[PDB]
Amino acid sequence: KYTRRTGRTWADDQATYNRLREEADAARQKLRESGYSGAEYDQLRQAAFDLNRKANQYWEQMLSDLR
Amino acid sequence: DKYTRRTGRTWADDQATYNRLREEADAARQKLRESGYSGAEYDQLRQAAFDLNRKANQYWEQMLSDLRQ
Amino acid sequence: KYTRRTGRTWADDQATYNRLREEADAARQKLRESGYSGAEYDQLRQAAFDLNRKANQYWEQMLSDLRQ
Amino acid sequence: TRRTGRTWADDQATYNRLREEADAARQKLREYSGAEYDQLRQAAFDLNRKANQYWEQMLSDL
Repeated sequence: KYTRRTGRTWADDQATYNRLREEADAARQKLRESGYSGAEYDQLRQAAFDLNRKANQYWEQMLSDLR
Repeated sequence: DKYTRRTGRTWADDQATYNRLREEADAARQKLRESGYSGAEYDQLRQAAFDLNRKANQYWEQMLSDLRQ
Repeated sequence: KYTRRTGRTWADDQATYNRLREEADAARQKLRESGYSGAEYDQLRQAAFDLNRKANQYWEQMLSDLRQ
Repeated sequence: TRRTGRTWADDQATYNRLREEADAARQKLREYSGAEYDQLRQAAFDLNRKANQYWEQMLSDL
């Protein structure tokens, strides 16, 4: 019954989650590298916060679409 | 180095902790998808999955916050 | 005489049996109103069966305990 | 529900009967001679088994 919401199956959505989760973790990983300016570092954190929110929201959307 | 200074924990250890929380949230959602429950019991399993995921998400976000400030 | 044999009054055992009977009946009813499926349906159904057996055996023990 | 044509409500009526008759049978032993008492016990056991089997068949038909 999950398939009804958008036409996609669970497996369709697992590929999106993987994608989104990987990009957020990659963005956080950047802040472990040395060399950036304070301004650059600030922006990278914001980007990591933004991308994690998207990935987490997608996970919670999948959970809620189960009923 | 800076992370361990700020938190008292190593990135490696916190990554392992987060991984355990991630897996437990994921296993709870998988149990819901597998569940023949309905009504209040489905709800409770669903709320449990939500709560565990939030615990895992908040840990990731604290780790991100602890990269400098 | 029932009290001499069992240590319990008939009235007390009737109330004990009534509780076991109601819980058995509530569980079967829960299965009927539930929209459960699969293993969770099988489990609730097994639970209802198990509680009924407990209520049924209590009734049968009270019957056995009526003597002379 | 489709298994005999009767509804749950039809079967509830039967269960009430069987349970009531078995309970009345057991109650007769709360009032006979030796083997006459044993007879009433065997009847009580027989009728309880019928009522229990009927409850379990209603559960299994759900």
